[PDB]
Amino acid sequence: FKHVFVCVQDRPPGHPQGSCAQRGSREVFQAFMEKIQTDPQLFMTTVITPTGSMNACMMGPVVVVYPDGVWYGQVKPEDVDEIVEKHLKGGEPVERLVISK
Amino acid sequence: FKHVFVCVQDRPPGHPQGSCAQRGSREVFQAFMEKIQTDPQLFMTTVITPTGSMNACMMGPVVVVYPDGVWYGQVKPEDVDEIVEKHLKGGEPVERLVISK
Ligand code: FES
Ligand code: FES
Repeated sequence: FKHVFVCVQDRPPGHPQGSCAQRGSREVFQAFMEKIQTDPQLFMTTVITPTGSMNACMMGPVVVVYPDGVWYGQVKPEDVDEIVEKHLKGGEPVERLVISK
Repeated sequence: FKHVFVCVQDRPPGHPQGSCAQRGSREVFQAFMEKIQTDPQLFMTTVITPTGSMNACMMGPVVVVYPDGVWYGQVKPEDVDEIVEKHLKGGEPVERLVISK
């Protein structure tokens, strides 16, 4: 079982740190949601949850995988397949995107 | 380190499962936020994140603590102090409210 949290926080334009939504995270969330179901094996063992800010805004879009405790930053919609294949199914975090373990 | 996820999803009245917000969960979230920000030993080791639905809606308010993987249901604002003291500090989940580990 893995639980994926995607920050979908939006903020007004003046917020100095911006927001994950401004950096494309709603499309990241959408991508995870489309994979996890179009994909039987993901669907049965993975939950994808949208969140408010997880306070790492300038490194966004922020995606956290539990119980592993892997924090990703700068995630693009195009990166979701790699995260799904390598990490969620293959158990290997995508090192290039990790900001914290 | 503990990461507490509080569902704050709201739903229109017709939705059959209701929602955590309609069951009081915004007050649960606010209570966790006030506690962690005024407790010098939690403020540096705990994150409180508001979420959309985590698909356990009839058991709301739903609160999930990672990396432990403890799922709470039916959490009242008045229960937040017990979770903070016994679990977030003490390391013992509040058995009475657990719906999954
Ligand atoms: S806005 Fe996404 S981590 Fe703050
Ligand atoms: S509305 Fe909170 S778990 Fe679904």
